[PDB]
Amino acid sequence: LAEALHRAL
Repeated sequence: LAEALHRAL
């Protein structure tokens, strides 16, 4: 999830 959020942002 941390990574998914990095990408999203």
